[PDB]
Amino acid sequence: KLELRLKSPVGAEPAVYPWPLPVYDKHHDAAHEIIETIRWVCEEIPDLKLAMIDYDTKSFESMQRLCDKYNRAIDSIHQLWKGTTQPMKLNTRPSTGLLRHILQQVYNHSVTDPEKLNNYEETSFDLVAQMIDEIKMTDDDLFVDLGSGVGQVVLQVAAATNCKHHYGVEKADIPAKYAETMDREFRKWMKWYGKKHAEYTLERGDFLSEEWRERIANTSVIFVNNFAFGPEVDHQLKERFANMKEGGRIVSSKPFAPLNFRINSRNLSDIGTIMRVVELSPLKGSVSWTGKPVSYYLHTIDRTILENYFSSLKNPKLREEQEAAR
Ligand SMILES: CC(C)(C)c1ccc(NC(=O)NCCCNC[C@H]2O[C@@H](n3cc(Br)c4c(N)ncnc43)[C@H](O)[C@@H]2O)cc1
Repeated sequence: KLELRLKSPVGAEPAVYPWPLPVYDKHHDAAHEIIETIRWVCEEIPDLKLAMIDYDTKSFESMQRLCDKYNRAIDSIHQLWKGTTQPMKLNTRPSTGLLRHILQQVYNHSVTDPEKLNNYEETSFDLVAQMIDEIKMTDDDLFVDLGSGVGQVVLQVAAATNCKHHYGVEKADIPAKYAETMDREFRKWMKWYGKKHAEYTLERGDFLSEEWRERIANTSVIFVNNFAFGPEVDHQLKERFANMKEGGRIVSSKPFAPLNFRINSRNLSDIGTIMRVVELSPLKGSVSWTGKPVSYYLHTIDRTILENYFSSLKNPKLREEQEAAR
């Protein structure tokens, strides 16, 4: 019963892999997960990087010597920390690079049968990462991913921000089931690397439900991957966003209002009367399954647009101009 073990850099239980090393899917396997874990612990601790592809992933002896050599170096770093050298700060957030590794790792150990999940169908990782940098978030914020799937986006944002809470809501059974495991695997692996995350919850639910009406209303940052949603769903979401508070934000893959919205007597009731909508800077090189470069849209709840329209109706000069155009 042959095995490979990697020690945690902060003394959690070791990662143990059987030999021969499992394959996770067409592009991922345990051997590369091991190599990349070592790579990433080395980025996490430069003394280790100091001490550390001429390796044969199909040879037990070659892979055992890699793991033994990492494990020795870890022991020696733990000794160094007992001395005068300061240990690695705990309670930090993972870098974007490490987080990407962690999420792949969590996925590798959580979604055993990809196929079961495919029948409900991560360049998104980079897009979300850009959004985390642009959309400033604080501990006043509540975050939701509407239609969260197996939960990856919620995990990523929770690892990276100070929002008071992060939620994902998913209706379908397969993805909700896998999210429970993703959650367990995520907490285990974040502990393994010694890294912190903000609070989060993954839930089974319908975000168009009556419970979610009030919850949407109290959320300050919503992400929603709506490009492929149909008009009735989008229409129903527009109605839930109408109760959001001023400064609330929605980031989506298809805008919920025209980018050039001109308020007038016929469109007074439209969601565009209460939000600024902008097309966000796209990430060079990122392209959708449609071939085009990706785009995403930021909506900010701003009721001063509506206020100014009403004020303008009181001004006979402005009222005439408006009336003459339309
Ligand atoms: C814009 C940026 C780039 C920032 C951005 C990038 C990514 C994200 N977020 C994600 O990709 N999340 C995971 C994949 C999308 N989820 C599809 C899931 O929706 C579920 N769903 C549908 C209804 Br309709 C639905 C519902 N009514 N109630 C609950 N779940 C629902 C459906 O069962 C699928 O499992 C958000 C923003």
